[PDB]
Amino acid sequence: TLVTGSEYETMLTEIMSMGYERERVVAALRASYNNPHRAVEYLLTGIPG
Repeated sequence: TLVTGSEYETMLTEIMSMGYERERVVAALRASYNNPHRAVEYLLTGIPG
């Protein structure tokens, strides 16, 4: 499964609604390979390492 670009954008804006700035959410989605659960985990408690 490959999300579409519009699905990516709604995933990004949805996580941004928590209060996170756009660029940080973009980086977290890259770190998590577009898994929103890992991305939010990274935004809450840090990226791996």
